[PDB]
This record gives sequence, structure tokens and C-alpha cells, in this order.
Amino acid sequence: PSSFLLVIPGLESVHIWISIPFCAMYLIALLGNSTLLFVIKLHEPMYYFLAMLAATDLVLSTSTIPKMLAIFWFNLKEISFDACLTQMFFIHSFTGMESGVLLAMAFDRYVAICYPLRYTTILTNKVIGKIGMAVVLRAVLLVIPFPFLLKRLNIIPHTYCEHMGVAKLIKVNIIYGLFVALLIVGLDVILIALSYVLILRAARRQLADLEDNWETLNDNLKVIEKADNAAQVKDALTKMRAAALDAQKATFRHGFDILVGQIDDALKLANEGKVKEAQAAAEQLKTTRNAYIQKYLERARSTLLKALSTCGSHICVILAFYTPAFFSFLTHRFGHHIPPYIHILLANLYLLVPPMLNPIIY
Repeated sequence: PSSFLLVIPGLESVHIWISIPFCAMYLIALLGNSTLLFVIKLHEPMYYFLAMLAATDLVLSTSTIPKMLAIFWFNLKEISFDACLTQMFFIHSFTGMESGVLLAMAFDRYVAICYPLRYTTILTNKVIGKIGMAVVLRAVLLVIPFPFLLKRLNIIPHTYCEHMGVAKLIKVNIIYGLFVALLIVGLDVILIALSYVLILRAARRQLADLEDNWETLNDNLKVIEKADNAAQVKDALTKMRAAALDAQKATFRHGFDILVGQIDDALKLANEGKVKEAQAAAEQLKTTRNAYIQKYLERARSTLLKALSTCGSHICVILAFYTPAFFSFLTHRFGHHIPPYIHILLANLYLLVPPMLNPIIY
């Protein structure tokens, strides 16, 4: 054929009033993405992925709104076949890229949290570029067969060319449509969950190690205070020196050196077979312990947590982009009693509101 006659079919009476929210959302998304890209023109990998996400999102949003606005206002409902194929390919490819970018952001957050000292040496401009190129190539390759398969084989009740909607004009295309969903979207869920469980599993042992060190130094010291033999004092002081060394390594800096020096001075006296002097030195060390042990451990608990609050903003994007997808999937498989115009409005909203929400969050 030459042209397709697009048509909200139920609400065909009033159409001007429906276009106000869509125009407002498009303007907001365009302005937000433009500002986000302009502000960078912060050289960190996470910001690079955020910029790529914003650019892909803006280009996706600009590829669907104008046709709907023109249909609503000017009532020009004719689309060339080439335009329909182009719009289909662009929409699907950009959704895939957005998912890939989210996955890359999750990986960057994981490598930041679990390895804070090797974050720069692992992520290099070359490796980041290779990852981005791989994501783009995977999305393009997986989205390339759709136009060819459709071209292998005149009213659309919609506002843009959707592959599932166009295919109704059967039992084979749906298999590939389901396979691609579980390769660029289904795998993203699994990888993000695995990258979040590993992050949350990390905070648990780093804090546990410091807690263990504090408990063992305190507990052991009580034993030294209640000490009765030349051997026991030495056996406890050696463990004290080891624990202090490890705790200072794990990192209020000098204070660890002072505690270590006090432990060393106590060890020498016990080496010379004096019990009272060792007990006195141990009691003296408790002063520096209370002076620096109390303050370091107080900040230690608050310290581990701050790194988990940098990952909080990235959870909102997932919640705002995946949950609408799940709602759309549920309404596209069990939504029979609802009239079709509700289906059209819901699909438009689920496709359009992530572009609105993303720039406002970041």
C-alpha cells in the first residue's frame, strides 16, 4: 500500500482537550533533557551513562509525539509506509538502548560500591566506550529483524505505529516478540537484582568486621584486667596487637598508633616477668581507647551507610520505568473488559511518562 490512515477511537467527539497533557509532557521532557545535556557541556562514568540515557530518551520522545499532536489538531491522519517502518524501528531500538543504559548504570554503581579504591583503574574511557558500543550494537541487531520480517508479509486504531498493533493487519511473529522482550528487558531485571543483592551483601561484612574488632578488644581487655598469670597476659597482649593492627589497616589516625604503642609498651614489661606493671599499662591504655575507640566507631556506622544512599536515586528510575511496563503487560494480556480507548490512553501514558520523570529525578 501507499499510505496508512491512523485514528483514541472511542473518544472521537472531543480531541483538542486531550492533546494538552501530551503537549505539556513533550515540552517538559524536551526542556529537561536539553538542560541535562547542556549542564555537562562531572567527568565521571555514572554521569556519562546518565547523559547517554538522557540523549536516547529525548530522541525517543521526539519520534512519537509530533504525529499524535498533528492527528489531534490538524486531523491529518495519513502516514507513508516508509515512515511507519522507520517509526517502528526507532521506537523499539531506543527502548532497548534505554534498558541497556540502565543495566550499565547498575554495573557502574556496583563496581563503585564494592571496589572504592579500584573504581577508576577498572573503568577507563576506552572500556566505557566499548561497553556503550556493545549495548548499542546489541539493541540495533535485535531490533533490525522487525521491519524485514514485517515487510516479508488500512486503519490502525492507535496514534503511532506499534509492531503488535500493526501485525494485526500472527502465530509466528509473537514468538520472536516474546523472545526479544526476555533478552533485553527480562535479563535486565535479573542482572539488576544480582547487582543489588551483591551490593547489599557487602555493607553487612564490612561493618561486621569492625564490630567484631571492637567486641574482641573490649572482651579481651576485660580478661586482661581479670588476669592471673604471666603467660595469659602475653597471650592476650599478642591478640590485642594483632586486632589493633588489623583495625587500623581497615580504617582518628594517630590514635591507633598511640594504642599500638601502649600495647607494645605493655608487652615489653610482661616479657620481663612483671604482672602488676602490665596490668597498670593495660589500665592506662583504656584511657586512649575511650578517647579514640568511641569516636571512630560512632562514625563507622554512619560511614558505611552514606555509600548506600548514592544508589537511592537509581532505584526510583527503575520503579518508574519497569512498573509501567509490568502494568502494560498485564493490561495487554488480561485487559478484555476495558474499552479500547482506555487501552490506548494507558499505552500512551506508559510510553510517555518515563520521559517526563527521568530528567526531573536526575
